[PDB]
Amino acid sequence: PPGPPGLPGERGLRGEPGPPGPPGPPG
Amino acid sequence: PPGPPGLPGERGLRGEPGPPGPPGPPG
Amino acid sequence: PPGPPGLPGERGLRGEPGPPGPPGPPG
Repeated sequence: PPGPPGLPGERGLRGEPGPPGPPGPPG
Repeated sequence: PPGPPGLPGERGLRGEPGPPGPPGPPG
Repeated sequence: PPGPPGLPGERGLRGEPGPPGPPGPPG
């Protein structure tokens, strides 16, 4: 009989941090 | 003789979203 | 006998970039 399938792969790496936030309120 | 070699595993889950970015620049 | 186990699955895709950071300090 055929062999069993391999186990599912490991979960991917976490994504990169997001970009900088928008500028604060004008002076 | 032993049967056909098993299928490769399923691709892993997508990684988690990245962390929120750093605080934005001063106004 | 049963076939040998398939190879482990490929690691999942890297996660998406994180959201934008918090708004910056007031000017």
